[PDB]
Amino acid sequence: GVKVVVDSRELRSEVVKRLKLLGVKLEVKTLDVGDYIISEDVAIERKSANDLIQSIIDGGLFDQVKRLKEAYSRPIMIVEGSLYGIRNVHPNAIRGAIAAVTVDFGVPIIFSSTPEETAQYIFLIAKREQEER
Amino acid sequence: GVKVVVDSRELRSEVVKRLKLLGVKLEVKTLDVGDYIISEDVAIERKSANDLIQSIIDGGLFDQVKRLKEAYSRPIMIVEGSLYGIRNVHPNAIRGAIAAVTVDFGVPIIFSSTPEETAQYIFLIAKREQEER
Ligand SMILES: [Mn+2]
Ligand SMILES: [Mn+2]
Repeated sequence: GVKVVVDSRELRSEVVKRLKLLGVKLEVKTLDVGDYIISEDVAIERKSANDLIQSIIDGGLFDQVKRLKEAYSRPIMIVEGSLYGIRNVHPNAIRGAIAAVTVDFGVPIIFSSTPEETAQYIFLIAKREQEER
Repeated sequence: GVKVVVDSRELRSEVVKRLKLLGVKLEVKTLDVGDYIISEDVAIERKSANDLIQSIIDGGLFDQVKRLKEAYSRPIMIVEGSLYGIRNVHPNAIRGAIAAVTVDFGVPIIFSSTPEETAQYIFLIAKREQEER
C-alpha cells in the first residue's frame, strides 16, 4: 500500500475517510506547513474555494505559497469546491491569483469538486511517487 | 496595449473576439505549436474539455505536452469547458492526466468555463508579461 503523512487538523475530514477506504496507510503529524505529505519533495495543501477567495481578499495567498515552496521543492495546492457563482470578488481577481500561483510561483493548482475527489488525487499522486521511488 | 500572436486557426473564435474587445493587438501567424504566443518563452495552448478527454482516450496528450515544452520554456494549457458529467471515461483517467501534466511535465493547466474566460486569462497573462519585460 501507499503511505501518506497527514496533518492532525485533517484527521477527521472526509478526505481522510476516503484515503482509508482506498487503502492508504496514514501517519499523523502536526505540520507547520502542508496538509498531506507524499515525499521529502512532494507536499499537498488542501484549500477550500471559500478560503482561497478569502486569502485573495486579505492578500495572504502569496505568503502562503511562498511558505509552501520554502518547505518543499515540489508543493501542490488542491482547491476544493466551485469558484464560480461565489460573489464578493471579481472573476479577474480569482483568475489573476490562479495564474500567478501556477505560472509565476510555479506551484500546480489542481481543482477538486469534493473531499472525496481531493482524496482520489492524493491517492493517485502518492501511488505514482511510491512506484517511481 | 498588450500584443499577442494568434495562430490562424483561432482567428474567428469567440476568444479572439473578446481579446479584441479587451484592446489586445493581435498578429496572426500559422504556428506549428501553440495557439496564443505571449513571449519568446510563454505560449498558450487552448484545448476544449472534449478534446482533452479524447486525447486521453487516444493516448496522445503526453506527446502534445512534450511538443509544447520543446518549443517554449514556459508553456501553459487552458482547458475550456466542464470536465464533469462528461462520461465515456472514468474520473481517475482525467485526474491522472491532469496530475501528470501539471506535476510531472510541469506545465500549468488553467481551467476556463467559456471562450470569453479563456480570453480574459490570455489578456491578464499578456499584460503582466508586458509590464515585467
Ligand atoms: Mn489546508
Ligand atoms: Mn488548441
